Amino acid sequence: KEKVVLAYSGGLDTSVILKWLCEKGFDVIAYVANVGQKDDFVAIKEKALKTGASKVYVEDLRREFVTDYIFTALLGNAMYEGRYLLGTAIARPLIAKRQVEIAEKEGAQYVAHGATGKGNDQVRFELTYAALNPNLKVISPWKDPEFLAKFKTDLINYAMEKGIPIKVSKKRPYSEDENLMHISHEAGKLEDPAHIPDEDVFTWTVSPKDAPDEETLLEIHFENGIPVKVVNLKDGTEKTDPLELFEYLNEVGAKNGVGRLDMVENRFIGIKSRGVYETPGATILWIAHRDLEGITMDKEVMHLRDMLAPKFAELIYNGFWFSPEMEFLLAAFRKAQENVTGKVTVSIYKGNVMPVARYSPYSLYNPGGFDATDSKGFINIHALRLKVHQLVK
Amino acid sequence: KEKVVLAYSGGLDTSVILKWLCEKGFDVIAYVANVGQKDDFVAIKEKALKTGASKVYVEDLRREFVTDYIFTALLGNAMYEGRYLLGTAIARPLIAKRQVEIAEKEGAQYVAHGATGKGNDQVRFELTYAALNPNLKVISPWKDPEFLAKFKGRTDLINYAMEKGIPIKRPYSEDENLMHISHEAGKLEDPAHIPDEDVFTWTVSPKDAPDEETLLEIHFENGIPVKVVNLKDGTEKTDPLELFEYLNEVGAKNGVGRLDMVENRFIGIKSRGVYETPGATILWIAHRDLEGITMDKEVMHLRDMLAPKFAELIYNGFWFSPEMEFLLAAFRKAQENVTGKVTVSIYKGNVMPVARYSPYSLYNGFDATDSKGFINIHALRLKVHQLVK
Amino acid sequence: KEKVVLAYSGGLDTSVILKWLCEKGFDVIAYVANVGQKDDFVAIKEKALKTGASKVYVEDLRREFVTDYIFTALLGNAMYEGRYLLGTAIARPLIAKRQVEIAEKEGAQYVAHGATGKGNDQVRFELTYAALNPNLKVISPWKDPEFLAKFKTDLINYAMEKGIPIKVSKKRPYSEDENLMHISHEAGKLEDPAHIPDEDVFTWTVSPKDAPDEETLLEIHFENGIPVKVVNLKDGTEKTDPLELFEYLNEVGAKNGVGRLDMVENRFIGIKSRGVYETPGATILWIAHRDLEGITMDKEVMHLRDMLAPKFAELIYNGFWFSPEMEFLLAAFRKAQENVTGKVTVSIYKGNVMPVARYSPYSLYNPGGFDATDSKGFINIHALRLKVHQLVKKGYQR
Amino acid sequence: KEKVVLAYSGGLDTSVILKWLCEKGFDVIAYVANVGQKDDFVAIKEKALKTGASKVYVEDLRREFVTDYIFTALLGNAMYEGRYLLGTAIARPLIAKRQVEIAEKEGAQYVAHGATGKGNDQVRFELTYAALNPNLKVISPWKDPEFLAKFKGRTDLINYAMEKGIPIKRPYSEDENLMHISHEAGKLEDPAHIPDEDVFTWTVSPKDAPDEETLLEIHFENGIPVKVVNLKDGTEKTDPLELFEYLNEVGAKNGVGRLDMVENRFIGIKSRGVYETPGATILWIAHRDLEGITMDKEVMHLRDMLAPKFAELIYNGFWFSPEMEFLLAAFRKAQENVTGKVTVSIYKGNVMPVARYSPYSLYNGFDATDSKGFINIHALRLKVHQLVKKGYQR
Repeated sequence: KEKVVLAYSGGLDTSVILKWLCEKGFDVIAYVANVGQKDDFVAIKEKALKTGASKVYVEDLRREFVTDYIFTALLGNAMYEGRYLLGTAIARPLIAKRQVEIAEKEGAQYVAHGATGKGNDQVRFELTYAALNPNLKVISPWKDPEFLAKFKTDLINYAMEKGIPIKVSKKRPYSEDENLMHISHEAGKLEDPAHIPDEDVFTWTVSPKDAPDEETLLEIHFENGIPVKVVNLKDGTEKTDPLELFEYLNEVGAKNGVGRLDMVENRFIGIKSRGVYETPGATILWIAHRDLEGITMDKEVMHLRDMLAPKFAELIYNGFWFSPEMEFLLAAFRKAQENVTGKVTVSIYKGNVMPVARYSPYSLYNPGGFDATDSKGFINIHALRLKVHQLVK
Repeated sequence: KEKVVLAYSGGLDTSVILKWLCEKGFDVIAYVANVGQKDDFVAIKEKALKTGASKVYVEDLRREFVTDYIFTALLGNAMYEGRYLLGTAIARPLIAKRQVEIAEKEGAQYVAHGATGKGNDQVRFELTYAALNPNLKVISPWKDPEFLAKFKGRTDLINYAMEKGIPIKRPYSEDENLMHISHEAGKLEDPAHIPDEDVFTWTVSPKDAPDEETLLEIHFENGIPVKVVNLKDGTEKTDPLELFEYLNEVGAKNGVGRLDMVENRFIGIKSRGVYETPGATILWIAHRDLEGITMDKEVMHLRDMLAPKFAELIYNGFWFSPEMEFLLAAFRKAQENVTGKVTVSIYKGNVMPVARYSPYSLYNGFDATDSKGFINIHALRLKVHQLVK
Repeated sequence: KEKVVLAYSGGLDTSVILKWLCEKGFDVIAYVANVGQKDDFVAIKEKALKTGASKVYVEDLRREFVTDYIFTALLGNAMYEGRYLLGTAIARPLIAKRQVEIAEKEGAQYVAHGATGKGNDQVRFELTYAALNPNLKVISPWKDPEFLAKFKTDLINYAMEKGIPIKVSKKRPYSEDENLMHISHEAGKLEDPAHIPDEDVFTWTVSPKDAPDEETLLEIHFENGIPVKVVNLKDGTEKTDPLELFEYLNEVGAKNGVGRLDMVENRFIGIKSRGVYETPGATILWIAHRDLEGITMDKEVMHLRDMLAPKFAELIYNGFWFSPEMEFLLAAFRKAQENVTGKVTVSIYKGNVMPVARYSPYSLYNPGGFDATDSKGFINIHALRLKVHQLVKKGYQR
Repeated sequence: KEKVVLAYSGGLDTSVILKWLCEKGFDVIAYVANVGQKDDFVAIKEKALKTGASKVYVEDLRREFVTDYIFTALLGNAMYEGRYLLGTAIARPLIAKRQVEIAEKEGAQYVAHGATGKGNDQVRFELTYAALNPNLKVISPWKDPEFLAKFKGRTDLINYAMEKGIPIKRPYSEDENLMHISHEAGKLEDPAHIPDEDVFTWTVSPKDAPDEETLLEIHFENGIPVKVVNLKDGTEKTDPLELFEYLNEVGAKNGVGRLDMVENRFIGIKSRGVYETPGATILWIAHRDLEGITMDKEVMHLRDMLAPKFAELIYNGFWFSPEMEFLLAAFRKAQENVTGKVTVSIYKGNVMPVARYSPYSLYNGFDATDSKGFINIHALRLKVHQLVKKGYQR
C-alpha cells in the first residue's frame, strides 16, 4: 500500500535496501538518475524490477545538471577549501529535487536513499527533501537501528538469500562516485593520506605523463558568465550546445591529463577525509571563467564576491543548495556576472590549462584620465591615516 | 647639509635623480637593495659614488625577504584576485623599511625614490614611509612639477646624464627579484595578444621541461617551510634562503610558475601582466595541502574569507598598517601546528600533492544515530522557510 | 555661452560661487534641491537671481528622498561605525543625480558644487557625477587654486563688492546640514570631543529631559521591508503615504526626545570628526524594522546580511551609492527583505524607542519538529571537531 | 566507585539528578556556581550533602565572570542579531570550565549537568566539556532515554523527591546572573503579547526612574574598564567586580537595559525573550564611543564585519573553540590603545555619550589639492563602469 520513491543506483547497498523495503511491505518505486555516469541504465532498470520494484523511472538529467547546476556553481568559481570543484555536491540537489517531484507525481508519502550514515551525501539528500517538501517522510536505512544491526559480508549474504542479482565480477577497491562533472575515489588504500595513489586509481583522465606531447588551443566564449561556445583552434571543432560543449571540454581535458586533485577535505558530518578527484572539463571552464572576469568585472565587486566565495562553496558542499542563504548569495553573484561576456584562449598541454589571451566587448580594451598630480593626492590622503597611527602608537 | 637617503637602482632614472638632488645641494646617501635581482652591485656602488653620493649602502636583503616577507604572505596563501602571487608587492615594503632605518641611522631628514608617477610601486614606497616614520620628508621627482617640466622624455634624461657626466634591451617593462620576474607593457598591453615564448626568461616552457617527474618532500613547522628533500636525487635544504632558491631552481627547470592575467591596479584601472614565480608556486601549493590535514575547518573557512583582504593589503601597499597587524594576529594563530610534510610531484608545469603527513592530525567518535539528529536540527529551519513562504 | 548647473544652497559659499562663475563668463543655472530643509526657497531663488543666475530650478525631492534613498538605506539597517544613520550621505547622491539630469536637459557642459575642499560631501557629489555622466565637466571652486587663494573674512568682503545679499543676522556658531532625515551639527566648540554639547546645539528634537512624561505607542507596518502604515494607538492618527508617514515619525520622535547622537566618526577625506546628529523619525523606523526582522528573516540570511552591513554603510558614507559594488549588495539585501512583512508596536518615551510586540503572517507564530535524541546527535557531531583541537593543543607544541 | 562532578543548582531537576546518580552508584561531587544569582548557597550546600553528595564545591566565580568573560565579550561589543548582549551564553562556558577543573582535581571521570534536552544551555556545557577535556564522560539525564521514561513530567520529579527523601512562583522561565535576568515562555511566548510591567524584576521602568540625569565617567585601558566615577556624587570604583556591580546599580535605578526581542536559537528555531542587562548596556555603549576616538578606521571596519560571527560563536557555545581563538587574537590587537575616558549621561533608560578623551588620539596634513587627486583616482573606475552599462546589454 504505502509507496516509497527510492534513489536507486543499481549497486549492492540500494539493491539490498530495495528488497528490504519490499519485504517490509512497501510499494517501492525505483528512481534512477542519469547525471552522466557511464552505467548500463537498461541493466539497472532490469535489476530493480528483478529485485522487486513496482516501477522504474530512468531520468535523463544531464542537460539540466549542466545548465542549472554546474553553471550555477561556476557563477562563484566555486571551490571548497581552495581546491575541490564540488562534483558530487553539485549533483545531489538535482537528484533529490527530481526524486521529490516523482514522489509528488506518484502520491508517494516516502522518499528513501542509500547514502551512508557517516558521510555527506545523506545531508545533501535530506536537506533538499526538507527544503522542497517537508511533508514527505524520509527513509534512511543506514541510520535505522534495525537495518544497522542486520548489516554491520552481511549485504552479499542477504542478496544471495533473497534472490537479488549480484555483480558478476570484482568491484574496484575504492568508493567511487561518477557523473558528468567528475569521478571521485575514496577509501581503501586512499584512506591513508600518506599513501600515494597509483595510476589505476584514475579512471577518466590520462596522466599528464601519458598525455600527448602537443598543445591544444581552445577558445571558450561566455555570455554573462555562462559558456556559449568552445572552438578548437587546432582542428576546427566548434560546440555551441551547452551539454555538448561541456562534454567536449571533458574529452579534451581527459585526453590531456587535466583535472586531477588529491586532497584532504573537512566533511560536514565527520572530521577529515582524503579524496582523489578527476574533473577534466570543469577544471578548464573554471580557469577560463576567472580569466575573463579579470578583464570584465569591477574590482570592488570581484573583491566582495571573492570574500563570499568560500561561503558559497560551503553552502554547496554542506547541502544548502535550496536554502534562503544560497538565494541571498546567488542574487548578488548573478549580478556580478552581468557582462562577463567575451572569449578566452586557453593552452592545454599535459595537465596545464593556461589562459594566453582574452577579449571582451565590455572592457576598456574594446578598440586612463589621470596624471601624476592625481596620484600624489590619492597617496597623501591614504597616507594620512598611517601617519596618525604612528604619531600616537 | 641636509641628508637624503635615495633608493638607488643604478638605472637611468635614479642616476639622474642622484645628480639632480646633489645639484640642489643635498648630501645624498645611495641605498642599493639586493632582493635577488641579477645586478652588478659593485658597479652600481662605484657609479653612485662617481655621480655624487657621499656614501653608499649595498644591502643584501635576500634572506630577510624570504623569512619575513615571502613567508609572511605564505601565512594566508596570499593570492591577489585569485591568481597573482604578489612578487613585486611583497619586496617593496622591505626595501622601503630598510631605507627608513638607514635615514634614521644617518640622521637624514629626507627619503627619495624613483618610482613612476602613475604606477603602484610609488604607493608601496610612500605608505611604508608614512607608516614607519612620518617625520621623514619624502622626495618623489616623478610627481614633482619642476622635475616633470625638465624631463619630459627619455632623451632629456640621457642628455642631462651626458651634460653632468653621469656614467651611461627588451620591449617589456620587467621587475625581477628572488620571488619572480614580471613582464608587462609593449605588445603585452593588449590582452588579446598571445605572449611569444621569448617573453619568458626564467622558467623553461612545460613543453621543453624534462619528461620525468621530480618528487619533493617539503616540511613545515607552524606554517613555515623548514626542509626540502628531493626524493630521487637526495638533495636536502634546511636553510630558508637555500631552500627557497632550490624551489626556484626545481620550478624553473620544470616549467612551473607561469601566469598570464589582467589585474585591477590600485592606481590606475586594469593591466595585463605575465609573471614567472617558480619556487613560490610550489610552496603555496604544498602549504595549502598541509593545511588540509592540520587546520580546523572553521578556522580555515574564516581565514579563506579574509584571504582576499589580506592579498589586497599586500597589493595596495598596506604591509605596515594597523589592519594588516589585525589580520596577521589571526592568520599566525591559524598556522599554529601547520606542521608536517607534503610530497609533491613536479612535472612539466604541474605541481601535484600526492601524499602528506602531520604529527598533529588524527591520522597520527560518532555513530549514524548522531548524524540523524544533526541533520534533523539543521533541516528544521529549512522546513519552516518552506511552510511559511 | 558656457552653461553650468550649480548646486545652490543660498548660503555665503554658493552665492559667491554663483557670482564668480558669472564674472568668469558662464551662463549659470542655479539648482536648489528641496530635501526637507526648513529654508525659504522663495527667498533663495530671488537671492540666486539677485546674485546673477540666469535661471533657477527649485526641485521638490522629499518624496523621492524617502522612497528611493532613506528606504533603500533601511534595507540594510545602515549604520556607519555602529551608530551613524547617514542622513547627509543618503541625501547627496539624490541631489547630485537630479543635478546631472538638469544639466542634461539643459545641455549644460558643466556641473558645479560648493562643498568644501577638505570634507566628505565633495566626494559624494563627484563620485555620483562620474557614475552617471562622465561627459560632464566638474567645477569645484574649493579645490581650484585661484578661487582658493582669494578666499583663504574674504567671502563676505567679495559679496559686498558684487552686490551679493548677505545674511541680516548672526549665524549659529556650528556647521549645520539639515534635511528630512536629520540635522547635523559640527565644528565650532563641538570640534573638541571632550566638550559636552549644550542644549542650544540641538534644533529639532526636544531633550529627553524636556519630553512629555507620557508614553506614545505606535504600530508600524511593513511590506517586504518597506514601511507602509503608521498608526498612533493612543490618538488614532494613521498615515500610509511614504512621505506623510515618515514626516509623522519625525514629529513623534522630535516631540519625545528621540534620535540624538554624539560621536566621533572616521571620515573618508580626512581622519576623524566629532558630530552631533538629530534623526528622530529614522531612529524609530530602523529600530522597528530590525524588530520585525527578528520574527521574519532566516537566521543564516540575517547573519550574512549583518556581516555585510558595515560595508553597505561604508559605501553610502563614502559616496559609492551609484557603484557596481552597491548594486551587488543591494541585489542580496533586497532578496533578504522579501516577506519582511508585518507590524511592530513600539513604545516611545523620553528618548526611548522600545519594541513591545510584533506580528507577521509569514512566520511560525502565525496561528515539535525535533526531540532530545536529535539534540544529542547535533551536539555530538559538533563536539567531534573540538575534541580534535584539544588532543593537539594538549601535547608538545613545536 | 566512579566519581561524577554534577553542576548543581539546588532546584528540583538537579536535586533529583543528584539522588538518581547516587542510586546508580556514583560518588557525586556537587558543584555550585555562584555567578551572581540571588540564591542561598549555604542552604544549597546543605541540601546537596543531605541528598547524598560526598563533597560540595561552592565557587564564587563573580569576579572571573567579569574580568575573563564579560570583558572578553566587550572586546567585540558582542551583540547577537543586533541586540542581544548574551548574558546567559557568556556565563555558561565559565561554569562548565570550572566544573572540568574540579573533575580534574578530584580525578573524576564524569561530568553531569541538568540542562534541558531541547534548549541552548546544554550545548554550551557540552561543547565546553569537549573543547577542554574530551576524556571526561558526559552525563545528561534529560537526553537519556531511561531518565526521560521515568520522569515524563514535573509530578514524577516531585514524587521521586518525596519517595527518596530529597528535601523539598512566576509564570516565566528565568535565568539570572550578574550580567542579566532573562524572562521567556508563558505569555511571553506569543511575540504579539506586550509584557506586563510585572515581568521586569531588576530594572525600574524608565517611567519610574528619577527625573534627573546621572553623569558617569568610565575609563578604559586597552579596551578594559579600569575606573568608574559618578560626577555628581563622587562615587569611584576601580576593582572590576565593584565597578561592574556599580554600573548595574546605576543602570537598574535609572531604567536602563531592557530588551524585548525574538532571537534565532542554535537548537530550535525562534524564541521571544525579555532581558534586563543594566550594567553591560552602559559599558557596551561607553566602550563603542571610546573606539570612535581611538581605533583605526580600517581595523574598526574589519572588526565590525566579523562582530556578528564573534557573537554567534558565543551564543552557540563555541567559547573555547579554535575559531574563537582566531578571532580573539585579532580583536585583542584591535583594542591596543583603546584607552581613555567617556562621559555618559544616564537618564530614564537612555545612555548617551556626551564627551570623551584619549591620550592616544590627535585630539591629545593634507590640502584641497590632495582631495582632488584622491577623488579623481576613485572616480576612474566608476567612469569605466558607466561607459559599459550604457551599452547594448547582451
